[PDB]
Amino acid sequence: MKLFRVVKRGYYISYAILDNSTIIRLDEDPIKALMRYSENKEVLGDRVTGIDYQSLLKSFQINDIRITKPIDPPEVWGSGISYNVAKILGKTIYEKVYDAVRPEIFFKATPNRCVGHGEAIAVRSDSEWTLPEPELAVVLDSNGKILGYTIMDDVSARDLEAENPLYLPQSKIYAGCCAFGPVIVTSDEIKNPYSLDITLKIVREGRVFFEGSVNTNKMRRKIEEQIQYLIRDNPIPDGTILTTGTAIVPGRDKGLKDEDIVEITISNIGTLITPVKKRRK
Amino acid sequence: MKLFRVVKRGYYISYAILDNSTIIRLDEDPIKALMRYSENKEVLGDRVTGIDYQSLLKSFQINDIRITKPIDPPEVWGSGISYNVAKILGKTIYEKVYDAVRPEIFFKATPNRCVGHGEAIAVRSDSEWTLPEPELAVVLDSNGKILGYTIMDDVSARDLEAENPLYLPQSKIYAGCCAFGPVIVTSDEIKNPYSLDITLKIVREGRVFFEGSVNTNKMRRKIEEQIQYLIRDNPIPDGTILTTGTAIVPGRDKGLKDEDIVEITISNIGTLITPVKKRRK
Amino acid sequence: MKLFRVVKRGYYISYAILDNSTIIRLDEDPIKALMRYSENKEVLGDRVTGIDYQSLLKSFQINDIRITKPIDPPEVWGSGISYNVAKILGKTIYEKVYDAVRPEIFFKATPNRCVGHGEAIAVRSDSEWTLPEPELAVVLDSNGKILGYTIMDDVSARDLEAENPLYLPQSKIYAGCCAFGPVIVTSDEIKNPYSLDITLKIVREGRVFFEGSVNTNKMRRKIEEQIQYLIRDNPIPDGTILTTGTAIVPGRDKGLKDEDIVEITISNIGTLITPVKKRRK
Amino acid sequence: MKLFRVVKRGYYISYAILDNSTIIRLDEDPIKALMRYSENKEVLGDRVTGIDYQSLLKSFQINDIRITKPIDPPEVWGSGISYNVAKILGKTIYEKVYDAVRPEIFFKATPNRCVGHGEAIAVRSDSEWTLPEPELAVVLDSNGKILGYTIMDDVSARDLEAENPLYLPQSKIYAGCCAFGPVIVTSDEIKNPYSLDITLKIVREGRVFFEGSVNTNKMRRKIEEQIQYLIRDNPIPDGTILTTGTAIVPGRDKGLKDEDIVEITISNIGTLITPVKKRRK
Ligand SMILES: O=CCCC(=O)C(=O)O
Ligand SMILES: O=CCCC(=O)C(=O)O
Ligand SMILES: O=CCCC(=O)C(=O)O
Ligand SMILES: O=CCCC(=O)C(=O)O
Ligand SMILES: [Mg+2]
Ligand SMILES: [Mg+2]
Ligand SMILES: [Mg+2]
Ligand SMILES: [Mg+2]
Repeated sequence: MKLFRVVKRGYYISYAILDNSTIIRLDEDPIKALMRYSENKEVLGDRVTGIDYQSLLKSFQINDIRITKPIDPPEVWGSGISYNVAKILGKTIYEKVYDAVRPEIFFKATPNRCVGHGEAIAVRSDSEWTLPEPELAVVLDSNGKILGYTIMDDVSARDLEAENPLYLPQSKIYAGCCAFGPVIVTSDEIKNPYSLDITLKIVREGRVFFEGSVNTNKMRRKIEEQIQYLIRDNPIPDGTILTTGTAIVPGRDKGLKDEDIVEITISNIGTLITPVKKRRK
Repeated sequence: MKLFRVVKRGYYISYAILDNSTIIRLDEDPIKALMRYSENKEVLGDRVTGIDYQSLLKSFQINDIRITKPIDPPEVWGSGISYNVAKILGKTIYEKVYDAVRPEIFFKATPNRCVGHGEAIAVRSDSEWTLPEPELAVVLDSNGKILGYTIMDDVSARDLEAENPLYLPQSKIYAGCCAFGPVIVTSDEIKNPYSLDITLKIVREGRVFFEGSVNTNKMRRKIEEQIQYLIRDNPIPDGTILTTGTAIVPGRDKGLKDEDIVEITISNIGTLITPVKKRRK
Repeated sequence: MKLFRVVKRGYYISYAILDNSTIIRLDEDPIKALMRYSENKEVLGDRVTGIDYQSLLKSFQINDIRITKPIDPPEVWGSGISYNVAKILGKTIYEKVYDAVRPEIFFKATPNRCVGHGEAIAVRSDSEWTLPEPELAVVLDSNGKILGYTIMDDVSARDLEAENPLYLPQSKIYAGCCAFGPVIVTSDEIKNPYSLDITLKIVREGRVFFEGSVNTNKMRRKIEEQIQYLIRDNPIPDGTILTTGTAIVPGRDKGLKDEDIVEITISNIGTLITPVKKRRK
Repeated sequence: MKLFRVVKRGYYISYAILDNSTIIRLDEDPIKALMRYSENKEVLGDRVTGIDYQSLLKSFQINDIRITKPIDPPEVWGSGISYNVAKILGKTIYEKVYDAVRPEIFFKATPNRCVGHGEAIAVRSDSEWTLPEPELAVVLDSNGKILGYTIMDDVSARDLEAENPLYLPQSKIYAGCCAFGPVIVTSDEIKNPYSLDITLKIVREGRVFFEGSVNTNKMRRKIEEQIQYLIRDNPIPDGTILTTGTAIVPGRDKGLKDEDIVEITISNIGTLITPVKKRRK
């Protein structure tokens, strides 16, 4: 099942698409729905027609409905390094985390700092080099069970971070610092999570300013281990998103700018598209 | 005005004490109440008797009422360094932040990871050296206006941090990682914020295991500046707590242990007391 | 448009059927929906398939959905005589009301005393002669504007009434004293309200125990006048039902009994069917 | 305990006075509170000072608080005759009810048609002779257990009724047709319900236009019996008011008029005062 959500005259309506192109309008809250599905694959709702999922993907709105975040995730958390700066004993903090038993885990966002397909991501007013970070993300219940997968953009102000790692939070958490969607796919829609293509394109005035790709079979730090360290002594709410870290990193000249289009593709999920918007002083 | 809150048969009731020892039961939500006060000092409620604030402070419960967090703060954020590790060009990341224009700001907690007076703080199952960090904290509205002050304990797993700064989040954010109270005092209850005594005591089986004190006149990074960087491109909800960083740091042999009592005193606020509880595997 | 409602695992879902047999799942509350329609005929929802209105009519349930009252009407009111007992000066109270400027208006039910298609109506434990009263009913807004029409059964303990008119309330108001449905049709679905056939059948063990019919062109007291006296100094909530009085009255030997089936048909609306259930002592 | 309620800036606050003049602010909903009390006399709340019950009684408002209905009763029901018109076989319908096994019971009001101490009762635009009916009233739970007592004014358009008993509903049910308060007293505050004085005064421009009194020891139809017929096959919600019928009836020249003051006194309860307001066309 593939879950999405629209905003229609101030209210949400959630839908699920089945493999056979049939759309179900959801009865339940979508987080609640995902949970039921991971139990017995049962789905409460009515089959609808006249809902053009394919058009929504391309055009974002259609009459009085607009696509958006598939769920409001109570908490978003990130993983780091799963594929002239700070060093401990001539070893770089990043390569140290790469070896150590303990993976990097950071707080990414609250739901109101996230955005969805066809909404704008943001570049901090004071960031000189902000990069999108294309990542596989998992939707979790409170026991760290995987309720499904989605594309996330861990938008990061890389310049503020390289300046000092103690700025990582400021570099990671702010309005529009995070985008995800356009769907959440259920666990069975992905036979093997370590075998999917992730592809970033940046588009400047029609111009392909950056392109790059990589496969999840090149992920060192396994997802279960990331989940284990996330939840250790740390209770998470149902519907939490964990973003598993990126493997595609543009150069220092590829910083984002106002009006750019960021497009991210993951196999079996779809393509997340977000305009970029530079904030002001 | 000094605001506190109790839990009585599954429900909250908020009270305010006025300088003249008269207790008002609150009509409004306490965050909403704080906002009104910072506008015109008006307070909606009834004068109550038979509510023993002084006993509550000492004994935590009394009949069917128990003191707790004075508010549920939608977000808690921390400030760092306002008074053999990682270094950028032979300069330590901490001393670099100390000089730079940009202060350290980190995400501390969500409301359900916080606790109050007479409730237990926690030591991560996998932390070998967790220290309490006694700090002045401010309650904010969405424009970063100061609605009031309180004592906070930024409980931190210092060993996980010194191991690698990329572990700072894991070291800072977990169930019981944060305590505050026992009251929130309104802005006028503190004539000069840079002139107050902060005092930490740790108590092990009746034994004063650690004691230390310092005055806020020794704070380098001013509060307004911390607030400014917090809110920059980063929208905060009403009732957010910013904890302004600690100046009292026990040695490496002073790690917390199960059943310890942590007591923190700040002038004009009161004394926050929390048992400690080591988590398991 | 023709509105109905089902109960599915403890929750309601409202649907509307359009003349062309297409079913819309409702976005809004159905009372709210009716109001919008009487303004501009606009309907907020999604076209559904797999909802078998025609089967629901016949079989009441289907999988996990069951038909019921089309709305919860905040108030139900009745009209009387619009087509050896009590007399004022040798004139019978009923024939007096028939002549007078002022029509009879009585309080009929609250929503929890009403029932719908395929649910049981009730006969008071202490009633010896209870008759169903088949009537055209109107759904009203607070200004007494007609939002639509439906079939109502003003179930009445005629024996308690004929004994004394001061017992009329006891005779009219009790659990299961009132049934309506199976749809509410919008005002435009009925070109002329004074030109419709009403037909009562009572069914005892398969046996047609009573049958009778009449046309609304034989209604003396016009609906607008009934509405006018209802709302005079008497504010009604949105979604109130006014039942306009009956013209079909079985004899004294036709009292209802446990397990009877009451079936009522009105042109363009449909057929309301309710088992009967005698209460106990 | 004696329960009352005020309206303060758009919100309710309920209070209870104990015999010893101490006022408790209520924790619970007041209907819920009454129920608890009838179980074990336990009361959840805080003792308040600065709430001038005695002034509220006299002056209705005080600063930003105003007295009103003590509860919102989901349903109000009335009893009749418990102490040239319509006749069955030369016997008057009223004297027939007086003898019969079955008492009169009628639907009186919904909560939004009721008003309280110091609010205006209404006279129907089209009523020529409306009388107040001073009555003892009981607050009920769903099993018809008596949760307490209060004064009610069954305001009745006697002229519309005497014209035809089928107009009784129109005569009884309309905006402002019903007033009650100023308190609800708990069952133990009244040792013997059949031993209390009820006193009506009507006041026209300072002038005592009517006065009269009677004692409940002159009530024929006992309360339990009224309750029994009320609840028979007729489920009532918690907090229902049953008004037990009046024994004080002014003459045909004593019809109410705009600006009158109606004052009703019942022993151990208090004095209900309501201005009168004639409605228009
Ligand atoms: O700088 C630490 C964050 C690393 C990260 O976000 C990633 O690898 O995706
Ligand atoms: O390690 C960074 C946090 C510093 C801090 O919390 C403080 O100074 O209070
Ligand atoms: O007895 C009065 C009620 C009359 C009535 O309900 C009707 O005519 O439908
Ligand atoms: O006319 C019937 C109502 C009688 C009544 O309300 C009373 O006796 O109080
Ligand atoms: Mg990342
Ligand atoms: Mg700190
Ligand atoms: Mg009828
Ligand atoms: Mg009466």
